Amino acid sequence: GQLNPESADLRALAKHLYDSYIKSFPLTKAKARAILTGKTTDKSPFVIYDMNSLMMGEDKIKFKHITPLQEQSKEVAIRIFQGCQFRSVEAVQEITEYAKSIPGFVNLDLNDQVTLLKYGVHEIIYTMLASLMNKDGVLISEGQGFMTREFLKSLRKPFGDFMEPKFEFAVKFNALELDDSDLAIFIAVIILSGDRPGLLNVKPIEDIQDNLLQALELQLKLNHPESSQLFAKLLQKMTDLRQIVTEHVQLLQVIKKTETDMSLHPLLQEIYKDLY
Ligand SMILES: CN(CCOc1ccc(C[C@H](Nc2ccccc2C(=O)c2ccccc2)C(=O)O)cc1)c1ccccn1
Ligand code: NA
Ligand code: NA
Ligand code: NA
Repeated sequence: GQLNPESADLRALAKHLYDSYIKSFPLTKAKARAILTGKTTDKSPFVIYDMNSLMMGEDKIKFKHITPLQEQSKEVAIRIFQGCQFRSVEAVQEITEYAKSIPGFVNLDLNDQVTLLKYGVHEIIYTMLASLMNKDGVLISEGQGFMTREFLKSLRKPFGDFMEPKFEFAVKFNALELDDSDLAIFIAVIILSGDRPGLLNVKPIEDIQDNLLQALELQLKLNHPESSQLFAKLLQKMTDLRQIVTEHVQLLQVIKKTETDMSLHPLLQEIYKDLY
C-alpha cells in the first residue's frame, strides 16, 4: 500500500460521498450513538415502552384519525403502522437525493436509475435503521422518541413480527462498528448493484461499483486497524439485507389479506409493484 494518485482519488471519492451523506440524512449514526450512550446532545427522546407511554407520547408518531370502537390492541398497531409508513416515505426521498451525488449515477439511463433505486431503497433503509438501534430499541422522529424492542414485539399478531428481524440484523451489524464515513460508501455500493432485475446497461453500473468497492476497501483499511476481513464481512451483510426485504414483503402481504382500513402509501406501492 502506497499513497499515490490512485489512492488519493479513492480518498477524494470517499469524502465526496461522506459530504453528500451528511447533507442528505439529518440524523447521522454519530449523532444517534451520542444520544443512545447518554452523551450530551440537543435531544432527549421520549421513551415509548408500553401502550400507556405510547398514548402519552402520541406527538412523536404521525398517524391519521383514530378509528373509534376499535379494540385498543388494534388501534395501537395501526398508529405504529402509519408512523412507520410516513418515515419510510420520508426515508426514500433522502436516499434518492443522496444517489444523485454518486459520481456517474445521473449519467446512467433513467430506466436503470429507477431500477437501481427501486431495489436499493429498502436495503439502505434497513442498513441505516441499525444506526438508530441498540438492543433496547430504536430512535424515532429524528431522535425525538425511542421505541423499545419488546414493545414493538408485543403488538397484536402479526404486527409484532415486523421489527424483530431488523433488530436481530442490527445487533450483529452494529458489532462491525462502522461509522458514517464507512456507511456513505457502503450504501453507494448497494445502490450500484449490477444484478438487479431488468437493467439495460449493466457494464457502466458495474464499472462505477468497481470504483466504489476500491474506495470502500481502502476506507475500511484506514479506518479499522486490526479488524480482520471486515470488507468481506460487510459484503456478506448485503445478502442478509435482501432476505430482510423478502421477509418484510411477505409480512406486508398478510396484512393486505388480513386487514382492510390500512392501505399503503402510493410511493411504497410504486416500489413494491413488481418487486421480484
Ligand atoms: C420503528 N420505527 C422506525 C422506522 O422503522 C422503519 C421500519 C421499516 C421501514 C420499511 C417500511 N415499513 C413499513 C411500511 C409501511 C407500514 C409499516 C411498515 C413497517 O415496517 C411496520 C409494520 C408493522 C409494524 C411496525 C412497522 C416499508 O415497507 O417501506 C421503515 C422504517 C418507527 C415506529 C413508529 C414510528 C416511526 N418509526
Ligand atoms: Na438469505
Ligand atoms: Na438472501
Ligand atoms: Na406489496
